[PDB]
Amino acid sequence: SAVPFHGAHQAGIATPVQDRLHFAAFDVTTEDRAAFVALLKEWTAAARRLTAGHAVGEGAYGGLPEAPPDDTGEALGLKPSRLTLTIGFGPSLFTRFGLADLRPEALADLPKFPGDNLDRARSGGDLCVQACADDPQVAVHAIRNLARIGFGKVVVRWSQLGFGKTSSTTPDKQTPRNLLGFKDGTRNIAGTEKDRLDRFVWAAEKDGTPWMTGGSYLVARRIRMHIETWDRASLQEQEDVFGRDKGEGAPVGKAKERDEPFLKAMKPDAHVRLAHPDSNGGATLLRRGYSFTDGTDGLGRLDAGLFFLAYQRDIRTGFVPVQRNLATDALNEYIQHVGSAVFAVPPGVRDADDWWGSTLF
Amino acid sequence: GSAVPFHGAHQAGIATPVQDRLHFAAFDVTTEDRAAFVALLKEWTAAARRLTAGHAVGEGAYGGLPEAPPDDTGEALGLKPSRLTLTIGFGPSLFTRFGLADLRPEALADLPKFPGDNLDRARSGGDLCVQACADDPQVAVHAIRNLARIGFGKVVVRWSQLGFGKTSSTTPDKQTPRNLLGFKDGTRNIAGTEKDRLDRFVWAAEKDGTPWMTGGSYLVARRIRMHIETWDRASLQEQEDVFGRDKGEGAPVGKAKERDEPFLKAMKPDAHVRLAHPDSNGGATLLRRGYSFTDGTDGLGRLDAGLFFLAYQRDIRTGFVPVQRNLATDALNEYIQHVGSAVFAVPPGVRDADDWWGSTLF
Ligand code: HEM
Ligand code: HEM
Repeated sequence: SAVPFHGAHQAGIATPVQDRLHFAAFDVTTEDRAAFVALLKEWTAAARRLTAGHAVGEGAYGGLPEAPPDDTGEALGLKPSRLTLTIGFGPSLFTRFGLADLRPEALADLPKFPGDNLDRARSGGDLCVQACADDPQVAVHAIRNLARIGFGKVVVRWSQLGFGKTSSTTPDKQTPRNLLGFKDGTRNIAGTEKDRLDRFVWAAEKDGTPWMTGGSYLVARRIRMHIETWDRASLQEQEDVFGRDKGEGAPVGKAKERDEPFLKAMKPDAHVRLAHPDSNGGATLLRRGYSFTDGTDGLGRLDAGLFFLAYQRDIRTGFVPVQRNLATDALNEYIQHVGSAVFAVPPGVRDADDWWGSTLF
Repeated sequence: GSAVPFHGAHQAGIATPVQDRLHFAAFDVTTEDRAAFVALLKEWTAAARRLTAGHAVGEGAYGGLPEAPPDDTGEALGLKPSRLTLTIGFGPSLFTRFGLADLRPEALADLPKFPGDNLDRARSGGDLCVQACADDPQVAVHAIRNLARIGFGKVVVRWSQLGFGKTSSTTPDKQTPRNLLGFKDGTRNIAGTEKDRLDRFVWAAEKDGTPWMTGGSYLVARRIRMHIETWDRASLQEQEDVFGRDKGEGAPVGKAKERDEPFLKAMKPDAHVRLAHPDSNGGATLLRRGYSFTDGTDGLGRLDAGLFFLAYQRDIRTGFVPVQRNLATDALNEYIQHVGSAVFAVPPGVRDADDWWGSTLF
């Protein structure tokens, strides 16, 4: 029903993946360090209430008639819904408050990549809040109300709703399918592998930035799918793109989805073969992305795709090498990166006295 | 996760209990060949039968001819029906084609201008629509996508709307949802079991004057933006005066329970419930079935939220038109703006495995 908010790491990275996503990036409007820290403390107090399913402050109602309610109220009567709130700090934050020398070296700016068509307005951001929950209205309410508490100190830069499986009807032991119809998530880091989390995901003290110990680095890519084109490709082109069959998700030449792949039996530019850690010196990622469908553009086409999210111990040794290796991906015919951002995700809130970003400020 | 039956005297997705998710699509017809269009309708009915039962369209999502693209795009494979319903409607601009002029119902009236109307002509109108409602949004998207695929060349998508969450109720025995303004929405609606209220207020009847419409309904859709910034700085008393009900329980002003009957004269003269209530509109009654939406930011540092409002009624001229006309002085107007609009005639149900969408019209 609820995920614990306190811990060594922030929840919502290695904790079980919830049904829905509302991702928002904020820009900071204050120059005042104190004002900003005060906001971080207020945000943490509100996150505590929200993740336990209570209203922020003095509730959505029953207060002074002459005052606006503390909480906007649209979550009353709903359950915590495994809601998690994960905050991240973007590179541009460290140009404020005199933090320029505390920017972690692992929070590297992404290269320009072949094919990039990055929409400036839907990229970047001084900080982000990732709201995950099984009920989309719980997630929205959270973002809605943090934006409200921050008004005059932050604004919403861009926002993205997303969805994965629906846990009210499908088994937790069944891989969800992306909007291209293929199983997505088969060969991923799972939250149970604390050994691979420690090696590939969490910032370690001796990494170079002590305030980030227990943190992680997040890469967000908004990836449009050319759906009508994909849907016109033969079943064989589709399976050739990935190196797995569509019905079962088995690596080509194999029988069950979870059979370990034989890379030489795949086409040289098949996605799985180019993404595999064996093709990238061991580089391994934790994918935690969500599908999106926003509507339709002015040409009739479905404005849909994958809001790709990756956690990694170092952006330099995680996302950049693998993405670089996709230069020739057969899938590139069918997708387009149109938004991008990177964030440093601080360690967890240890107890009821701690706050978001305490190690940095 | 059960299925909702597709056959009936009426189309599902109207009096049916309100599912969590919506994907709504308006289509324009790009063929002039009437026989082309009827075959479309027949092929779509057959896909619909599979889709509502949790089955793949045509010959399935895989295991077909390798050189050929699959019949079903496959992103619903291994998912339950999820109470998917598919409801089709014909917009007034459709009867300009195929020699249907004299068949347009009288009850499908174009809507007049309303004060404050700021209607985007792109996200308005449509030759026909499909309302897809499901508890899983992947299921709802998959249906729309596949329907539009089957219709490549005979129809294209003029505009769509996804509702991430319901703000309506047809089952008063279950909790009333809240809209993005924080109020319960749907308390005094028409319930799917109130058959006599549905017959009186929702289903078109034979003597109404358009026979092929017997058993159908008429749909009004309004895309309504909410000025949430303005709303969120209003006092709690102001928010309660706008509606006539308190925020917490959702009870009419001065009473204690959500479902106690509102006593209209204790509400402000311009309170929403006071003005929308049937007794203020000579009995006019609507079946509300709308959904919340949010379409990113506004590029001004704020979230972009609204309500995709849908009303089914027996006659547009006696349902939505008079009630919306009485809302000219509604206190709510200060916080909302109508920015999209369309009306549709929703035909009778597909009666059996041999029938098809629109058979009574064609
Ligand atoms: C629209 C965008 C994308 C789609 C539809 C897609 C799809 C898939 C599919 C179907 C699989 C096989 C099942 C699985 O293990 O998840 C896969 C695997 C994988 N993908 Fe992607 N992908 C996309 C973008 C990316 C990007 C941008 C990256 C990295 C920058 C990436 C990295 C990986 C990795 C590391 C694997 C696991 C490979 C293995 O170890 O077997 N993917 N992807
Ligand atoms: C953003 C726009 C709107 C919002 C937020 C909203 C909200 C509400 C709320 C909170 C109620 C009271 C609870 C209930 O009984 O359902 C209500 C009732 C009602 N509304 Fe609205 N509403 C909106 C637009 C409209 C429109 C456009 C119409 C008709 C054109 C309408 C017609 C009604 C009716 C008929 C009732 C039932 C009143 C009764 O008989 O007691 N509403 N609405």
